[PDB]
Parts: sequence; C-alpha cells; structure tokens
Amino acid sequence: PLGSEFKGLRRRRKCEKAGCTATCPVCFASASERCAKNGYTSRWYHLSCGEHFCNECFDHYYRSHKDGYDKYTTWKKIWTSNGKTEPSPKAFMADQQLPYWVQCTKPECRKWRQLTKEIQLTPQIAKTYRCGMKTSDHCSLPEDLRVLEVSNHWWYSMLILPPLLKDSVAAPLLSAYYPDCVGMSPSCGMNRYFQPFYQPNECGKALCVRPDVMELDELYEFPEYSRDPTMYLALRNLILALWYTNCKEALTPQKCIPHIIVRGLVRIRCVQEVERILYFMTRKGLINTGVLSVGADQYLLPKDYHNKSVIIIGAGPAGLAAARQLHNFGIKVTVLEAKDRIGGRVWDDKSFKGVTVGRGAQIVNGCINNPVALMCEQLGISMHKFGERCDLIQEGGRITDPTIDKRMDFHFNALLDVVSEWRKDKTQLQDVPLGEKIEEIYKAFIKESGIQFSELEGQVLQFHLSNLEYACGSNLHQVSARSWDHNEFFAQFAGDHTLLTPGYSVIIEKLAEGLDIQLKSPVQCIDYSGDEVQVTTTDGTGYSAQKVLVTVPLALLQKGAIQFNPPLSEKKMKAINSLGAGIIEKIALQFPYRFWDSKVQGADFFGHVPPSASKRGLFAVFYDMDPQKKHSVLMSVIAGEAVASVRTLDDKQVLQQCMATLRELFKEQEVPDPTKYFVTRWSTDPWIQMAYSFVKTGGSGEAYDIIAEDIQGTVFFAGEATNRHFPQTVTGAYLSGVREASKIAA
Ligand SMILES: Cc1cc2nc3c(=O)[nH]c(=O)nc-3n(C[C@H](O)[C@H](O)[C@H](O)COP(=O)(O)OP(=O)(O)OC[C@H]3O[C@@H](n4cnc5c(N)ncnc54)[C@H](O)[C@@H]3O)c2cc1C
Ligand SMILES: [Cl-]
Ligand SMILES: [Cl-]
Ligand code: NA
Ligand SMILES: [Zn+2]
Ligand SMILES: [Zn+2]
Ligand SMILES: [Zn+2]
Repeated sequence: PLGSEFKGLRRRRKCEKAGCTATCPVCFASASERCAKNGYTSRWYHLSCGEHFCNECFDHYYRSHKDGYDKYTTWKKIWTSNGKTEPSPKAFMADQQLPYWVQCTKPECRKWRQLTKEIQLTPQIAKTYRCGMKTSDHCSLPEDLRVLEVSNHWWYSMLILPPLLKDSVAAPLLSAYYPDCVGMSPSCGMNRYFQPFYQPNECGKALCVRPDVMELDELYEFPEYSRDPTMYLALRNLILALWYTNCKEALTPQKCIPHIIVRGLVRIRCVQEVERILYFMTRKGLINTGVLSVGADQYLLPKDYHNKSVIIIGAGPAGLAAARQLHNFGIKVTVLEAKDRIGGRVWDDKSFKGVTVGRGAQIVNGCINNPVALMCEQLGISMHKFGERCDLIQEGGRITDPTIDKRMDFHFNALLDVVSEWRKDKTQLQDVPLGEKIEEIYKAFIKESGIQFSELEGQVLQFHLSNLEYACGSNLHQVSARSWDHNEFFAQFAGDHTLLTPGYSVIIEKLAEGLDIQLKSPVQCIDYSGDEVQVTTTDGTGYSAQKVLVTVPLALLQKGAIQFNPPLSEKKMKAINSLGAGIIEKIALQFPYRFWDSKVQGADFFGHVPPSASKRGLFAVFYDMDPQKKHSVLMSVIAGEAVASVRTLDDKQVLQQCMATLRELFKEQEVPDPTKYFVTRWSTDPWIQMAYSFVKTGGSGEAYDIIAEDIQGTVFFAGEATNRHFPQTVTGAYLSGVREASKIAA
C-alpha cells in the first residue's frame, strides 16, 4: 500500500479479480480451438480461486457467430423462465461446464479427485467411487493442490457465485419457489403431519421454517453467510427433507453427501459444511430427535461435547426430553425425581377395560409439526382426530337449538373484543381481572341497549365463559385481562386436534428408556456457589455435577421447596410470582354399556349447559373415551370455582354429583351405575400441586422468558411454565427441555 505512486512498479496480477490467489490461472474448459491453456489471454475470468476460464472460451459461448452460442442460448432461455437470478457466461460455466469432483471411498485414501468432461455425477457414483473408474495403483497419485486450498478460511469469499444444488431431495417440497431462491438450479409421499417448510408468503404455522431466509440463531452460528445465505439454505433444506423422509433412524453426514451435487470445487466446500450444519441442527433439536435412541457406542455429536456433567431435577415431559437429548449427545446425565414414578403431570390409568384414560394430559392441540406427532410416527402409534359435532345438553334433556349457541358465541366473542380493544392503552400497572372486565362490559351493553336475554341464552353464555376457565386453569377473576391470550399472537400448531388414545405415557416411558433415573429422591438444596454444583436430596444424599437443569412445576418454585445458594434473582422471583398455578380436575367413569349412544349419536363429546352461573365449571363437558365406539368410559373436567367447591368433599361424593348431573342430562331415560371410577387430586399432590400455568392479573407473557433465562451458565430451567411461545402443554414442555439441552451442550 505504500510506495505505489509509481505505476511503473505496482504489482502485476494475472487474474483481474481483486484478491485471487492463483498466480497461474490455467483454463478449465478447452472449449474453443484457441483455448489459452496455461498461456496468455487478454482477460481471465474468475469463478473461484482455483477455477478460471480464458477470453476465447468466453467468446466461444457469448458471441453469435461462434459455435457454442447454440448450447449457451438454449440454456439462457430455460434459465430466465425458471429463475429469478441473472444468466451470465459465468453462471453458465458454473452450472454447466465445470467438472464434478468426488472423494475416494477407501478409508486410507479419502482423496478428492476431478472427473472427466463427460462423466455426469450421480448419488451411486459418489456413494461408491474409488480412484480410477468409468490394473495400477491410482490411490498414491498426489491430490490436486487446489483441494487443500478450499478448506482455507478466505476461500469462500473469493467464490463469485453461490452454488446451486442439482436434483435436491428437497425439490419436491419446494416446487412453489424459484429454485435459485432456495439454493437449487433453475435448470431441472411422506407423513401429513410433517409439513416442514412455509409456502411462499404464508405465516402463522408453528415450527415451519422459511426455506429461503436464514433464522437469527442460524445467522449467529454461521456469520460467514450474511453476505449470501444460498449455500447454507440449500444444505439446510436438504438435511430437513432427508430427516422427514426417514425419522426412525439417525441422519448422518454420510447419508447427506451423496445428495450434494454441484459442478465445481464448491462441492468440496459443501460436503465440508454439511457436517457442521448437520451438527448444529442436531443440537437445536431440529432433527435426530423425538424418541429415536442410540444406543450404544454410537453418539449424535462429536466427542468434544462430552465430559460435561448434568443433573436434571424432575422426570416430567420437559425433564425426560432434555435427558434423552443429552444422553443421545453423549453427555453424562442424571435425573432425580421426587415422586415414586416418572411422568409428572402425565399419568395414564390403564386399569380400565380395553381403554386407557389419562389422569394427566391426553389431548394434542394441533398436529402439524408437533413433536408429539413426530414421536407417534417413530413409535407406530395411532391418534384419533376429534369431530366437529358437539351439541350442548340442558338439564333435563333438551338439546339446545344450534342457532341459540351460534348467537351466544357471537356475543361472548364480541365481549372479548371490547376487552382486547381496551388493553391497547393499559400498562402492567393498570391491569384488571378478565372476569371483572367481562362482567362490567356485559352489564353496560345490557343497561345500554335494552335488549335483554332469555334465561337459557344466559346459561349458554355461561357455558362459553366456562370454557375460558378450563383454558386458563383458574377462575376468571384471577387471570390478566391484559395478557390472558398473550400466546395466541405467536404462530400456533396447525392441524388436527386429537385424542392420544394409547396415552402420552407411552411416549414418556419410551423417552425414559435406559436412563439413570433416581426415584423417591426429591431435591432440597442446589448449591452453585463453588466450582461445580451440589444438589442434596431431602434425606441427605448428595449429587454433584458441572451444570444443573430444574424442570420443577411453577407451584413448587413459588413456594420455594428448593433452596438456591446463592438465592434466585429478585427479578426472577417476581416473574415466578407473576404467573398463576392453575388447576383443573378430572373424573373418569366406567359404565356397563354406552347409555349415551341413542341421544348423542356417535359424537366425540357432549356439553352440559350449566344451571346457575355459580356452577359453570362442574362437569361442563363429557368425553367419549373410545373412538372405536365400542367401550363405555366417560371422562369429565372440573374447572374454575367448581374446583374449590370440591376440595373438601371426598371422591365418592364427587362421583355422586357427576351421576346426579348425568341423570339430569338424560332425564327421559335410564342410566346405569359406574363400575369403576377415579377423581384426580392434582391440587394436593405435594410434588406438583397444579395443572398448568396462566398469566395472573398484573403479569405479562414475558415472565415465561425470565423464568427460562439461565444463571451464570450453570443453572437452567425448563418446563411448561418456561415456554412463552407454547405454554401449558405437554408439547410446550417437551420443547423447553430440548431447548435447554441445546443450551447446555453448547
Ligand atoms: C389434569 C391435567 C390435564 C392436562 N391436560 C393437558 C392436555 O390435554 N394436553 C396437554 O398438552 N397438556 C395437558 N396438561 C398439562 C401438561 O400435563 C403439563 O404442561 C406438562 O405435563 C408439564 O410437564 P413438565 O415437564 O413442565 O413438569 P411436570 O410434568 O409437572 O413434572 C415435574 C416433575 O417435577 C418433580 N419434582 C417436583 N419437585 C421436585 C423436587 N424438589 N425434586 C425432584 N423432583 C421434583 C415432580 O415429581 C414431577 O414429576 C394437563 C395437566 C393436568 C394436571
Ligand atoms: Cl473476472
Ligand atoms: Cl440413499
Ligand atoms: Na458456579
Ligand atoms: Zn482469479
Ligand atoms: Zn480457454
Ligand atoms: Zn483413492
């Protein structure tokens, strides 16, 4: 840079492009008669640092009277119709003319190799190729010096055009996009729950990935693709397509390489990258997950993610998820569970005749891309889709006219809309309870326009209100007007809502196969003061490890059953208290026959229009628990103020109320006695004491995030109440565990 005023002695570079490192640009395409081979040309053309072509081969295709113009102009037409990106002699050489490169099969060699001008590269070739194919010892011939060049840092920046894969496995799924925008060349069956790519311009599908844009986390891990995401996108999309093509078996770099097909040396960069990005996606849980296991000497991450030690508190969905993930990564993992069984708020009763009923979760709310859907695939497990019909039954007997509900649903929704319009102005400090805000708005839509409602119309309204109480997990006077539906504005899991007939506990028992799980051992103290962390069970037993993951229910953090040393942030404590620990309660009844068949008519559920507003949560809905319509088990939900009105009376007293209600719903017929039954008491299961979280009034959705933030890279949190995007659910919990495993493994 200094002493270069003199044109006379400035440096002479043979390639015009600034920063090329080839001092002797040879030509790769003896395509004209007067190819300048290694000799002189008026201009060199830069493709990569080890790939150039001379001015005569440029003209041989670009000029009208020359005899390449045919082949090139045929290409140029297809390109502009099938692609968004501009067609140039440069792009043409890259797409059409560059020789293909291939690695040797035998473990000794593994040398890269140029192929001949006519050999077209295919997966079978790459899968098997050894040195010399269409005697001697080819496997000693020196590797081309250009090959060592590509794994060098700066080499990709000197590539002039992004690589576009050919015949990508991801090409079916991506047909709605211009191939260039997706990293495939312009010149060219699975599971229905698995739609993994957004279609152009579509939004609001959970867990869908944009095929043509890098996510933010992807950009932070691979900053080298800020300039041009194309190579990354193509490789990432390919990896996805491969995994949803077969998810019962671990996707390795070896299965990916045969499908990376590009002209040029770029292919060497591509098979090098594919390994790094496949490992990034295995950490984040994008692939090689669910209930896949491995087991035993073979792991899912390079040995340098090993010799970290983790202790996980809680054997619930979130805990177990994190544990499968870590154990599959090759990390050393111990789970301590308080109770005498794994599963947590997942606990399936199998003692019923021919049916399994969940005391805990049993429903899947949106199957498209749901981890639970995936896991049902790997396990060969069928899940039943709910039907639309659900007529609401008055006591005693008459099925409410659909046009009544259809109009009471309008008004109920219109009330929420006025609430949500009133929010826009209010801060956290001005939050009021949702139920108070509803009641008020109602009373002055009545006192306003004198249009008053029938007694039934009023009861049907209460039925809708009852549903919110089930959704929120508490009486509406506790839930935030400002944030009750905070999570609905993020993308939601599309698709079927389904009953999980075998019950969540089969996917939880499988998650937990062959893991170090200590039961009957509740944690009492977590000391992260020293170098590693020191956890102590109530009885005295000490456990130590490098990092710790707590997956404990929100209610147990709120009433500090774990001593933190140092103690938790004040900002973290306000968040933990910002949320409400919701309850509902379940009752399941086994009858000698399906007494409801004549009235209900094979529907999946039926509704119970509540007599007084006071009792709106007392058996609001009954669920047919055999989709085969063969057995007779009904299950029902106790929500809102009804949950409190039942904490005092014993099981057989709540049974009797439910039977009173069923006898009133079927007034004009007989109903038999239950043979078998249960009533859940989650409220008072010492080690859970809740059902799911919600935003207490005064809170905000942001609290889930604060609870999720780790402490000093040593203490991590997962669980249903750490997941702001997907709260409450078994799938939301599972995800959070996978999320923290990703963090820990890093
Ligand atoms: C009646 C009911 C119905 C539900 N319905 C559905 C549904 O239909 N669909 C759905 O998706 N979800 C449903 N849910 C919610 C769902 O079950 C939870 O979101 C999910 O189970 C949360 O799992 P988790 O891993 O966050 O914690 P949990 O499943 O709550 O497990 C936490 C574990 O922590 C352990 N623990 C607590 N303290 C300690 C300690 N000090 N030391 C060691 N271990 C400790 C507990 O023993 C427990 O095993 C329902 C829940 C209930 C109770
Ligand atoms: Cl150039
Ligand atoms: Cl294959
Ligand atoms: Na520490
Ligand atoms: Zn150059
Ligand atoms: Zn040439
Ligand atoms: Zn070889």
